[PDB]
Amino acid sequence: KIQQNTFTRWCNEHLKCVSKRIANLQTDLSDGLRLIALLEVLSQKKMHRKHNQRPTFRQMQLENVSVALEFLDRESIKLVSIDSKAIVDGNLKLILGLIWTLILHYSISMPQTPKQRLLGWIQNKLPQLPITNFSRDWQSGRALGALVDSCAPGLCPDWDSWDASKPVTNAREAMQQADDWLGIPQVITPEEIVDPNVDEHSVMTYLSQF
Repeated sequence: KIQQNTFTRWCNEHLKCVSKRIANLQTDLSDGLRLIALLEVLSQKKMHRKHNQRPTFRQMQLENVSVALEFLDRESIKLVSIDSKAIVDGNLKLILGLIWTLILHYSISMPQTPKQRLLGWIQNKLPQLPITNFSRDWQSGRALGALVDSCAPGLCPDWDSWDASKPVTNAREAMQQADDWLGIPQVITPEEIVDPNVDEHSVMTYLSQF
């Protein structure tokens, strides 16, 4: 559940700049309209072709999603196994992999591989810390404190003496500090990031905002 909530929150952050909001990622992207808004905001370009502004029936929703998927590879963004039907038809899995393809490109591989570049970026801000992964390391919440204090010393000066057993408290403080002072939106919540079962993708979507 966490990966969906996260990708959704992330999406919504970019759709704020156009006054649009996803509630349910399974349905809200199917007429192509919000997908196309999200691409235009991310890419900061406009679409290559005209699209249907009022996709009342299915064929227009397929034309819409196809405008979008032409743009994606007109931008040389490699796409993996996604087709117009996948989205129009509310296929939650290939919809989640679409969003991920976009997060990897625009959020991580745009500002060696992405996972590694981002991992390298973090090891550089935190050289005293043995960061190797995007799930266990962050569970104490203390590496968030260190990362947020690294970005702006004194935001979480005491991260090192933080109680490892109180993860949500640690991560909630580190993440509300980054929010208020670094403008880093909390696309993954504290409770979700320190969850024992969170995926590396959700965590990267968050930390990539640094």
